[PDB]
Amino acid sequence: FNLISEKCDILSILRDHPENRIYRRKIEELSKRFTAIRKTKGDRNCFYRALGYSYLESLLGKSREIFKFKERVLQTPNDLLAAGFEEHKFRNFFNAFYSVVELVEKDGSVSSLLKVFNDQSASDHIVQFLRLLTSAFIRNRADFFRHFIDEEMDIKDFCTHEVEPMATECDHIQITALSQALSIALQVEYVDEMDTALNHHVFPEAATPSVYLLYKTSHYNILYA
Ligand SMILES: *CC(=O)NNC(=O)c1ccccc1Cl
Repeated sequence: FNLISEKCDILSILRDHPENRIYRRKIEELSKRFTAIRKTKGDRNCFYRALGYSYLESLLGKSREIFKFKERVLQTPNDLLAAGFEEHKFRNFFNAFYSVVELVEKDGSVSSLLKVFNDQSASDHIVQFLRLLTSAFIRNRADFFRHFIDEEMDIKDFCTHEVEPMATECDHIQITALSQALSIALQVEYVDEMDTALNHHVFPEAATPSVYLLYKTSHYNILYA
């Protein structure tokens, strides 16, 4: 369990910033709304790894929601091809993602899913798939991202340098794009060391979340409501 941990009580993360006044207050506040946490490895891939594990976990035993998600996943090669990715170069990563979706369906256990996301090879193939899909979705909707995010940004260079390569850190744009690309509703709780409110953002604005993430020190951990 070196990539995604066993479930721990929320207050078990006080030990990560001992005698830190503000961290202690915000973690105590968070413990009133959430029961448990899983920790992720800080290797630059933890947003993709955390979202992929937590969303698939949320599908276990839900036969309609699994069917709908599989239908969307089967179309994702078309998104990749429209953005200029070649099938022979994305094949291995798409096959790995489809495989773990089938595991959710056929096996249906937390323990089997956690074993795949802690297998360095399977887990990294899943992350690489999610990175290529994020890049495709941004590229195919370049005018949307320029209009609403940043009129001055270079979309092709940002995707080449800050989305596709393993171990590149995320910002707001990659979170919005992957949420939209897979229709995953997520809530991020923000914990910094400033004497401010514990606060959250929902992706997209409307939504009832499937996934809750804690963001704390360029890092994303998984929360349980
Ligand atoms: C989400 C993710 O992997 N964040 N990365 C880290 O936690 C990290 C990687 C390199 C140096 C420092 C840190 Cl915090």
